[PDB]
Amino acid sequence: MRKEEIKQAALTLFANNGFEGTSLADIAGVVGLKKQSIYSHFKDKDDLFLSIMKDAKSTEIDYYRAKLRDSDLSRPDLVLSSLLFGVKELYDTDEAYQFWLRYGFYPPKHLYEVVQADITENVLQMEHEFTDLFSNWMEQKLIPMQDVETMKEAYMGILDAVIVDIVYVNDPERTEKKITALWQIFWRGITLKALNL
Amino acid sequence: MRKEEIKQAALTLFANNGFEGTSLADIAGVVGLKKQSIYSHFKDKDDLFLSIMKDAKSTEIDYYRAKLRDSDLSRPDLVLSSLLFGVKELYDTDEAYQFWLRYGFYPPKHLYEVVQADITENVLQMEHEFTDLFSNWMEQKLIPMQDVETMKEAYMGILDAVIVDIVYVNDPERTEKKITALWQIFWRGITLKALNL
Repeated sequence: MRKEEIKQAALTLFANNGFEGTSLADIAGVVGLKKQSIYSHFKDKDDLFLSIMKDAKSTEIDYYRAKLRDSDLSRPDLVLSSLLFGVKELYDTDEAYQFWLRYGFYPPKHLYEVVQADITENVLQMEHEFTDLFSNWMEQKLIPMQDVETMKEAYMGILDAVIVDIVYVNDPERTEKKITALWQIFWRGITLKALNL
Repeated sequence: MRKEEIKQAALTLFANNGFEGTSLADIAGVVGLKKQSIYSHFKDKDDLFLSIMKDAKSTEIDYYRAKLRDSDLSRPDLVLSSLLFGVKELYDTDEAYQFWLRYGFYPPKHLYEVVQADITENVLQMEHEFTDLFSNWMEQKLIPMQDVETMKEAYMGILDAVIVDIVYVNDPERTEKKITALWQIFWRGITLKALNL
């Protein structure tokens, strides 16, 4: 559809040229239209940007949910390490996720509150998913009993460190080393064991 | 002096209003001057911005060095936790550090390379400081002998997670909780009684 062609053209231009650098005339020209036709489908440039942000929001949370629900939940070490490396692979391959992570670090100022609500909605969903999963793993005696909130806060903090690296550092070697080190120390801290035996 | 009065006024305005939001006429008006006086001391607005950035670079590395050299080095847990909580306290109380952290996440595009060089220089200095300090603590038997690069990567990663929280979350209770959780799991992972023997 034309609406989705407009969103795809805007996504590319926004992700590569920034918000202020991207005009509706630019977007319309990519799809072969005039500016007036974009208003047939979106209220203004803010609405177009926020419509793409809403799609990208779903991209992120659907990915986390697949990683935390569709994997082998008897292996917490694989589940949680796979999600850390996974966000790196999703950033490499999904243009909407790139858009999401990059604009999370610098949203248009007049849209900050709406973008913040999108991010917050996903963080709360992640917090609930981690809290329930970590509790189940402790009851199953797969990891030592310990404060669930601490484990969730530390894991989401390590996710933040990985996300900063992927967005600001263009070096897959430096990123792989950083994720591996964070994972190794985190998992030692959670399991209070140096290796499973 | 007038030059340091101009830099102080520009520091505040840049840190609170952004690069484009801040004009030389704005800066001059704060100090009771006209624009011509700013060019008596700076080549242009970029030069003024980068001069503040160079001062802020020194603010950061001097603080890290004080926390890692002037504390009780027989207590690694106090030294490293004090630096994690400390960056938060420095951001709350030092305008140059606020400027440094905020513009690190979004530098003026045409000044990206020079700002990146400032940040990179400090990161390399921190890497060397941690590598030497961590090795010394292991030789002194204050923490278990283990891979130093892993410990350095993990600690600098948790510093990154804390800095994201400090800049993007304006809730001191949430930030305190995040730092505490990251520190507790990191320290458990580093100090594992299973690492020994």
